[PDB]
Amino acid sequence: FDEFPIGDEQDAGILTVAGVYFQPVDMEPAGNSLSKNEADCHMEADISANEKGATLGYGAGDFVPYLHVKAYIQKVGSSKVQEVAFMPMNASDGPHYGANVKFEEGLGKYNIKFEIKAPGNDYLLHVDKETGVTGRFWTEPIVVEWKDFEWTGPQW
Amino acid sequence: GAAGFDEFPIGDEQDAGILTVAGVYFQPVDMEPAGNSLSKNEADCHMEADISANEKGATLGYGAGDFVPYLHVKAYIQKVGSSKVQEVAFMPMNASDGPHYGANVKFEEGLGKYNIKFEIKAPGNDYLLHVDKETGVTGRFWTEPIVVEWKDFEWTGPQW
Ligand SMILES: [Cu+2]
Ligand SMILES: [Cu+2]
Ligand SMILES: [Fe+3]
Ligand SMILES: [Fe+3]
Repeated sequence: FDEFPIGDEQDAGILTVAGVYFQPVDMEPAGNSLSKNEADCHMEADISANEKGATLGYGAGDFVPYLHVKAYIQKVGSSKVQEVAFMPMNASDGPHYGANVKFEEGLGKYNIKFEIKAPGNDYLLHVDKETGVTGRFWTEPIVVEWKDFEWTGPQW
Repeated sequence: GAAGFDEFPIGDEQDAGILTVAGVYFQPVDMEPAGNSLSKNEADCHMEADISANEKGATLGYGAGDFVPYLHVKAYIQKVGSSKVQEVAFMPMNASDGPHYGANVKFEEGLGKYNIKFEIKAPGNDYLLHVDKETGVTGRFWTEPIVVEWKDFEWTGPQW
């Protein structure tokens, strides 16, 4: 299927973060986000480990699961910020974090932020010298932003 | 195996549905956060489920050989000829060889021949699938827990 980039890929710490969008989708189970006909698009964070990910045990290019991802969407010039939790899921092209999204201020230019929290107590690290890793997860969320995304309506 | 330390197989690697399941064990480890399993000095070994997608995994969007996250894994440890069952919840975690499900384990029944079962529950509400025709997948998660069994695992103490 056809994917449209929100911006250029961005590296942040051990992560490579891409944002794309395309037509809204049907999810099973439904999750938190709007149903397909209630939404403008599907939005996704493709989050993989870059070369620095080996400090935490990740292979380069691998998906990084158990993160907590949400998008902050703000029309440029506006005070209102829309927040959308993303969920981990598979499409036909593989795992990603995503949600169906309705742009609540309609057509126009937006600032799009992906807030990426580390796993927390869900996920452990081996830290012994024999089997463990010396990298560590980040305390405050990684925030990746694209500044002048133009929502121009259904391009599909 | 792991390029940076010594893993020992529990038995043959098995296929079950879209999953390729391998069981290994090695010296007990330190985890951060500590999680629910025993501390390094109190345990016999670390026990790990290596769960990846086989070729059938593409029906769910997985790439072949990719780690399968968000599963709920627990181990049932039963000495052959005994009625007592030890149950060990695994947690997701990273070692130097990457993500896996594991726990430190102390074999409560001592050295001997054990039946080892890994029961693997699907993600449920923790992982979604696209099911529309344009972007979605054709397969669905299993509803009944997958069970991978090794009937003659010999625990003979540390191998390290
Ligand atoms: Cu999605
Ligand atoms: Cu482990
Ligand atoms: Fe995608
Ligand atoms: Fe391993």
